[PDB]
Amino acid sequence: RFLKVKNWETDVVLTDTLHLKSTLETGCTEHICMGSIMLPSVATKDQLFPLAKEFLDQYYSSIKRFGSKAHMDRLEEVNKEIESTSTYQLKDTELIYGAKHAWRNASRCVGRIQWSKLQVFDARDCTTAHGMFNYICNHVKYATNKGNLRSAITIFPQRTDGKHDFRVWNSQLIRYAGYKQPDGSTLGDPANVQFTEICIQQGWKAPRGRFDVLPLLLQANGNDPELFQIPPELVLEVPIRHPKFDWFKDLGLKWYGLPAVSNMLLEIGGLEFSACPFSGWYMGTEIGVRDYCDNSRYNILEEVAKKMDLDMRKTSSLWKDQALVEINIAVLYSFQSDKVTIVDHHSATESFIKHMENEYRCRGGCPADWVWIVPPMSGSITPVFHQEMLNYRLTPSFEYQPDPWNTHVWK
Amino acid sequence: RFLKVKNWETDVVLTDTLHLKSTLETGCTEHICMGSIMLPSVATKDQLFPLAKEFLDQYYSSIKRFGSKAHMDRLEEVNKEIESTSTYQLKDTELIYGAKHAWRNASRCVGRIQWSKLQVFDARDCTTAHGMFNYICNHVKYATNKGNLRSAITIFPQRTDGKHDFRVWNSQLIRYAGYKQPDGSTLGDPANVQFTEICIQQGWKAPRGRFDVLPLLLQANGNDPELFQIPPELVLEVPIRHPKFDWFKDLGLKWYGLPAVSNMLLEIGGLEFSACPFSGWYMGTEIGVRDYCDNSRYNILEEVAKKMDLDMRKTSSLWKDQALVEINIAVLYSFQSDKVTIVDHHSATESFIKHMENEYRCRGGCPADWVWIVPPMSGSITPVFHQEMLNYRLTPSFEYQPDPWNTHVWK
Ligand code: HEM
Ligand code: HEM
Ligand SMILES: CN(C)CCc1cc(F)c(F)c(CCc2cc(C(F)F)cc(N)n2)c1
Ligand SMILES: CN(C)CCc1cc(F)c(F)c(CCc2cc(C(F)F)cc(N)n2)c1
Ligand SMILES: C[C@H](O)[C@H](O)[C@H]1CNc2nc(N)[nH]c(=O)c2N1
Ligand SMILES: C[C@H](O)[C@H](O)[C@H]1CNc2nc(N)[nH]c(=O)c2N1
Ligand SMILES: [Zn+2]
Repeated sequence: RFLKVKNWETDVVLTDTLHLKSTLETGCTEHICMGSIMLPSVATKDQLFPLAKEFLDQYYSSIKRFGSKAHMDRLEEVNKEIESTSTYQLKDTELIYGAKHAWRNASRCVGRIQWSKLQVFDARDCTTAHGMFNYICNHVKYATNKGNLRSAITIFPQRTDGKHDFRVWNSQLIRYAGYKQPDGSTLGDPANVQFTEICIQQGWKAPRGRFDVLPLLLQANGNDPELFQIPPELVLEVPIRHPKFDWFKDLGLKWYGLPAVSNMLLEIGGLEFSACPFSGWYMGTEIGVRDYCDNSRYNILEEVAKKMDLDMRKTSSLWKDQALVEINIAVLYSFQSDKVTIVDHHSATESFIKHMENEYRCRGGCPADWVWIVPPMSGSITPVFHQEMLNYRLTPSFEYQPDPWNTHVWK
Repeated sequence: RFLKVKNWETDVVLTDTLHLKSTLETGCTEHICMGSIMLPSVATKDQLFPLAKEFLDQYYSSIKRFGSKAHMDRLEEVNKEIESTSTYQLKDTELIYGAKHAWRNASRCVGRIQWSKLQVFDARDCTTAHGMFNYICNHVKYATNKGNLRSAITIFPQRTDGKHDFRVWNSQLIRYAGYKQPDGSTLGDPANVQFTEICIQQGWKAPRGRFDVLPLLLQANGNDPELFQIPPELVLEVPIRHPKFDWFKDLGLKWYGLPAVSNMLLEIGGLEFSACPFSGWYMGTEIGVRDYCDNSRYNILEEVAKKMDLDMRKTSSLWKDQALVEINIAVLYSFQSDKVTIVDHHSATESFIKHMENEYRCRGGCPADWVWIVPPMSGSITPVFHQEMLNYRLTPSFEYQPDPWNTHVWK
């Protein structure tokens, strides 16, 4: 019941007891492991109070005030409010604690060594999509910090009934558009082709090019979502050049500095925050490997290998691999030269092992999803490849949610 | 109960019903996924007959003779023999069927597209370590086929009581020795340092160099294991050169052509075969990435990067990654130029997806362990990265077993 995980590079053994506190379910059974399924799968007042009590019990235990009167009263105070309202409201300090621990508990996130330094923006007084725009703009400006990126999250009002939901319809705050061509090909980011068409459907005048920063599509309190263009001065972008190959600039590649996921759901003491955009900084491989070299994304291995003069006839020339390393040297070099925060998969994975050691000592474990933690290139020359990881679901948490354009009853 | 797995590169969906036939347990629960734990964890006559019946029921169903008289008699015949002997003996055709399906069911094996073309050598009449040597020698010669490698397995007598076990103490038939130095460093393969010392303890005159092919250490019917040197003409080796870098030959690297695991246990209808060395051919990354570049193995990224003239000061120069690709181009190129069978991770992973499609149609699924299937470099530019895989344990199977030098009551 007190499980051991081993590092097979260093022979370090850590003991996990935190998984005992785990509540949610993983999708796996004794007879089938679903560790590689990508997206495994109202709320009544009866369900709400154990979840609030559970959350408050760990909140007061963390500020070294577990079981005191100020605890019990808050416990009673929330009990009474759930009786009277069939929901309840977090104190500001509980919101900050909750959001930081949703990130701390995100088993697929390799960046969690920084989980305690998260800037929480309370947008729970917001009522209009224009207000969301204003908040998201302030978030972007703050998080970007002129390239000295800072972790942040902005938390819009919690779900109530379920038909009054705040949603950022964008999957990320800053994403490049994707347009299907007449000849079937795709310009820009193929991932966003559908969302790009939703913005056009709502009146976005697309500059039909490569790296067109999409507009924000914001839904307030269940209403129809509204388009807003982020002031370009707030969208920090990095032109991608190589420290050796001067033809690399002529590729005309660039990326945005700020990774900021906006489609996920934050759960805190049973309260659901449907719009909670959060941002950090990139690990290079997210751009260099997946964004640029996924077959169904920008898919630039072809052109980079052509310009590298590579034996592209055979599979075993490893021309794909060789061009992949150059592309990731270039992403990292471009970001660093522009003083835009970025971490390489070697630095980030070493930090995660050091993070894991901290969490096993002062917390009893660290839920971790190996499938997502190991980088998409050079896996085994990073320390996380050789690290056994227990995956389990703790709360507060970030959860997936349906895309709003399947759920939303339009007008 | 009829689960779906998706490919996120191609949007192909397959439906798994084979997991219903699964019997063993995975280590995961509804509350904790152990998909990244490396080694998760006598036999009575009551337990034996359901396992025999289960196996025979699928054997006759596969030669299109399920439930016939020849089935029922074999069923009765094995029932009677388990009553009378508290164990039983497989027909030759059942041994071949069993061994092929142990490989077919090996969820961590990416090479399984070839599972039906396995050459099974029945060594169940063997009685002495000298006899094992003779059989293993014939296996090596056959499997090597002068570089045109052929899949094979040699099956020594099944376990009976448990103190009369046949064991190949070697983890693989052909492995390089590893010697700890006076200054603490390691010459050769650090993985084998302990086993290398066991061979010296038993009288092996080590040529204390790099790539010293270890001797076979063979235990027959529970007796003390005996040393045998494989005739060097049977050990096919590949000197590693690069198609560009002529200094690469001066690295003095080489590897053996034949991967042949010898420490695992084959389970067929409840019968345990403790010595069942099996061989195929290498995927390049096994050598180029793990053998050569694991920190706790040969660990040659340092020297290769030095000779490549690489910015080794910073982590984010990706000098490790860049040297890793060159090393794997070289392994592949050297093997192919010598006409020694080898597959690149691009060819092998594409074959495994094609293998998966075959198994989902004509079998209802394919147990697969993503953590092991995805190659240790360039993961996401291979199709298996984007393939959801269900892992579950089917039988016949290859299982891990304790190393014999912890179990063996010596003389
Ligand atoms: C500070 C720098 C950060 C880095 C370097 C980082 C890195 C990563 C990476 C590489 C992934 C893999 C998922 C993918 O490849 O798309 C990931 C996932 C994730 N990140 Fe982090 N991240 C950072 C900050 C944050 C912050 C501030 C939050 C929340 C406040 C967060 C929440 C998450 C979540 C919830 C996931 C998992 C999504 C899922 O469950 O599928 N990250 N991160
Ligand atoms: C024919 C060419 C073959 C190729 C290219 C191949 C490739 C691989 C690779 C890359 C692994 C990953 C494990 C590691 O990295 O050490 C593996 C595992 C494995 N292979 Fe295959 N293999 C082949 C043939 C065979 C054969 C003939 C058998 C049995 C008769 C077999 C049985 C296994 C088993 C049981 C494992 C998993 C060990 C475990 O459960 O941890 N393989 N294979
Ligand atoms: C399969 N795809 C669609 C999953 C989508 C997806 C969902 C997530 F929750 C998620 F975090 C990511 C990583 C991007 C990312 C986010 C952050 C954070 F600060 F915002 C930092 C960072 N470095 N990278 C991707
Ligand atoms: C963590 N380590 C110690 C696990 C050891 C280990 C156990 C195994 F069963 C296993 F198959 C391997 C792969 C080697 C291999 C084997 C074969 C086959 F034909 F023999 C073919 C191939 N290409 N590669 C490694
Ligand atoms: C099929 C598989 O689950 C899927 O491709 C996963 C694999 N691991 C990943 N890991 C990260 N970090 N990001 C991803 O999108 C994925 N995709
Ligand atoms: C911790 C982790 O389970 C371990 O390092 C695994 C990861 N995946 C692997 N995959 C393969 N093919 N071979 C391995 O040895 C490993 N090692
Ligand atoms: Zn699992």
